[PDB]
Amino acid sequence: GMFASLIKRFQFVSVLDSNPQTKVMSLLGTIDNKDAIITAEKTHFLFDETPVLYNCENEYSCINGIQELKEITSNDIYYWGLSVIKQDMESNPTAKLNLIWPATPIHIKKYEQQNFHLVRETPEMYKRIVQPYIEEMWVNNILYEGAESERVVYKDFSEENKDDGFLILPDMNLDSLYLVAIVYRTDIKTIRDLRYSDRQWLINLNNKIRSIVPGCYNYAVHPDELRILVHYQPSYYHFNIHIVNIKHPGLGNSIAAGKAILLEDIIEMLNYLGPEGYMNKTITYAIGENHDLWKRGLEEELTKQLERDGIPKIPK
Amino acid sequence: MFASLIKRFQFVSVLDSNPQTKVMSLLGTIDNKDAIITAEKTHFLFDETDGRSTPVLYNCENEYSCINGIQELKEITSNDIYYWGLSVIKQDMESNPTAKLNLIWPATPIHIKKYEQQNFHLVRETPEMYKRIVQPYIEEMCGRLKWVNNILYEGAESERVVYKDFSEKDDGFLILPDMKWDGMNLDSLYLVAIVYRTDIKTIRDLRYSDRQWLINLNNKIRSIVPGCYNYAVHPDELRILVHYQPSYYHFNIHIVNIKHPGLGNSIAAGKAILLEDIIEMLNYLGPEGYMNKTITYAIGENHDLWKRGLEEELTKQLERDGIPKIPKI
Ligand SMILES: C[n+]1cn([C@@H]2O[C@H](COP(=O)(O)OP(=O)(O)O)[C@@H](O)[C@H]2O)c2nc(N)[nH]c(=O)c21
Ligand SMILES: [Cl-]
Repeated sequence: GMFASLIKRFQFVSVLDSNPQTKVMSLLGTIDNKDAIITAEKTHFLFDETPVLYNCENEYSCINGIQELKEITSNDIYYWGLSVIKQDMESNPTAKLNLIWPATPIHIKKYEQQNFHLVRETPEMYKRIVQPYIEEMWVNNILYEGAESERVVYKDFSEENKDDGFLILPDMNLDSLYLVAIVYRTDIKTIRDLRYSDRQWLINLNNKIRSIVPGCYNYAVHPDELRILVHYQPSYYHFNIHIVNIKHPGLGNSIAAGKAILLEDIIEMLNYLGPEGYMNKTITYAIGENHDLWKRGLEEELTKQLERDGIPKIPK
Repeated sequence: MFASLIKRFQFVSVLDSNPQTKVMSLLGTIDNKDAIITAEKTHFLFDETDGRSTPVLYNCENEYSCINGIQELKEITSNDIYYWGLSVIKQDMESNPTAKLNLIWPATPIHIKKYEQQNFHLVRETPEMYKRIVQPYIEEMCGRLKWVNNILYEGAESERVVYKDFSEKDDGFLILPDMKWDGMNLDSLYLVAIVYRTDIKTIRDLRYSDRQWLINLNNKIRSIVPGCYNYAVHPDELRILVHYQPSYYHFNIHIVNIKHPGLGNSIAAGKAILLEDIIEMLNYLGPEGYMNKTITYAIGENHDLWKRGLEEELTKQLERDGIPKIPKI
């Protein structure tokens, strides 16, 4: 058919994304010299037509379709291996497969996933490389011009909170609750600007978030079921706090050590860093290759750090 | 042994199902003793394709790579520039297995509680809470570590060990594939470094005086692991971390391809802490190190520590923070 025929003509150019968490792979290519994107995703296991009430009686349900097993290794009560399972177009297909063609630049930009590098960012690196970049720098539309006011979940209005206040809105199933609190202060561009003197304010924000969010969802999510965190590097240089259901099943990098830092941890660390706060911290995090800071000095500094630590690397 | 045990598995119930990650856990029995099987679909594959050879990264020439193994396609529907369908792909034990399986047997109640679906709670654990609630539990828990000692002293998984640094003691460690890793796809590379010293049960036991030792472990790991895989992964592409609470009370360091977004909490803030961060934080805590820290983390409601005092203490913390009690109605 049409679909099969188009897939057969697909000429591979490059891999856009490979995600071992979700078992998704996206490929850039061409069909009739026009750009094309194929996305493939492994199917989930099947259950008989909570998860604790599912069943495994039917032919293709659960692990019933195993044709072949092979051990990797074992130890005491733990055994693990690999399996081949019977596939079938109607009852147990192997993967979902989508095609975008002709694909536009916007589609390609959407599906390309960048590579990351662990950097160790010292105070001096921040001052020399990062700080000047931040200064050279839609949030304001939301804060001061009413943009997306229909979507806002909570907003401070009183004169007392003109500076220390904030608003909360969703990020663009209750398990997948994901909100962002954007503060009214304009002098905090990243966690680097948090001083010891800001600690009580952060504690107050943490307490407000947990006092308010549950009531917005009729106490269907509890205050202790919110993973409240910030990012470094953040996606935008105006301080903001991510509020995520602790059970959110969707997420990978956005909640990962190396990117996300718990608000409670920010708070606790400010007891020890002295007056200038996170200005004094050496922060190890994952920086993306597409980020402007990579070529502005982080790459060069990482190679020097590896040399100092006596770590083997491939040269430039 | 493995195959034989899987074949005898009698299903009892589904413990958990995650369609995002394509992971499923099943409770059952083998010889009328409890057993847990966890299954995870494999990821897609790519080519395994001075006088040094660079690995050809993300290519699709080979038989089983990318979408070359498609035997059958079926369109669901299509519209405008979009086509949506399904595929059947050729499976093969050696070159394209369908799913990784883990088996725990005989499984203990602790294992079952761990894998059952449960609520999770962000807890704030103060030094006093550690001393009163957690520390006594650790002492009881230290049978459960039989697998660690098997690797260290009885040759278990010796064939897979990638690095071993041991003179006959307390300074050394070894590195091998973590039970999580299917051993085939480098995007999900996941290794565990197990230390030989036994006096460190968790990060709580790390003092300021342990800092240089941790720096040395970090350096060795990054100096060794990449060369084991022909630099298909670089030293700066390893997310190296520890867990609190860990499942097992023996200091273990998790080494994960940075490209792996992570199953459940294995790399998540609230569970995972970067080794570099452990190292850096020791500069600011006292001599007693993480014993002085208030540590906030995610714990499951079935964990033994929940009813042993963390639940009661979390309620009191919420009151002190002026967080409202949930109305009964
Ligand atoms: C019993 N066992 C557990 N692991 C891994 O050891 C690490 C233990 O680290 P942990 O943080 O205590 O466990 P958790 O992530 O479940 O909380 C985990 O990544 C397990 O996947 C294991 N890895 C190997 N190679 N062999 C084993 O017998 C074994
Ligand atoms: Cl068709």
